Amino acid sequence: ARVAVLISGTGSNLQALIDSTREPNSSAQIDIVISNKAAVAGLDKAERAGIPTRVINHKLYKNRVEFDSAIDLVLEEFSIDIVCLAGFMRILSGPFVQKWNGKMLNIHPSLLPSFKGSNAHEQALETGVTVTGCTVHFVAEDVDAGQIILQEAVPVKRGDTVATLSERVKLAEHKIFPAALQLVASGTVQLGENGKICWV
Ligand SMILES: Nc1nc2sc(CCCc3ccc(C(=O)N[C@@H](CCC(=O)O)C(=O)O)s3)cc2c(=O)[nH]1
Ligand SMILES: NCC(=O)N[C@@H]1O[C@H](COP(=O)([O-])[O-])[C@@H](O)[C@H]1O
Ligand code: NA
Repeated sequence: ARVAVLISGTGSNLQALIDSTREPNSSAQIDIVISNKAAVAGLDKAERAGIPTRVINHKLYKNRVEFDSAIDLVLEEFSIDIVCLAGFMRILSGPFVQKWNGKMLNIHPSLLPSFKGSNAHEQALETGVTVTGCTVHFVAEDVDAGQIILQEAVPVKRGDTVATLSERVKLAEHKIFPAALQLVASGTVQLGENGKICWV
């Protein structure tokens, strides 16, 4: 499966995905890396990897659909099969999500359905859980409520902050995201006709 990875920042999940898709048995190949922000470090991790990069600045675009349409165009150009949102911090338009229904994965740093949205760690700390984690799911139209592919639990330690909790969670992210991609690329997992997640 040809895979595109969209980023907005450091790219540690990108780097974990790169590492795993270079494995002999990997059913995925990363063919393009797209970032909506320039001079972000994921772009360099990808350039060091030999992977093409494109920056699509969501500012030059009047509306969202014109912006996503810009991305779609690149996906088509690279004959992409699977889209991986790895720290991509834009919300995708309905038609874009519908078009890539069943083919777009997202990594979120909570145990969904807990702590949706952009500050999951702050929410987890504010709430006082002693267990959090991360979730790889299919992107559906309503955010962080598509079909769940993998989750891993991560303990919250006394005195944790966003810095230390997110450090510990990212170690889980870098495991279940490559695994989730491999499940979907190998055809072992798919969105079923019934909309829930289908194992094979
Ligand atoms: N349809 C759809 N689009 C998706 S995109 C992502 C990737 C998950 C990332 C995010 C989660 C919440 C965010 C948010 O509230 N974002 C603001 C802030 C903008 C910024 O620049 O930080 C905004 O974009 O307006 S972003 C997942 C999903 C999804 O499940 N369904
Ligand atoms: N709502 C989505 C979200 O919060 N995404 C989060 O951004 C980070 C990106 O790190 P990286 O750029 O080093 O992969 C990850 O921790 C991921 O869970
Ligand atoms: Na998310």
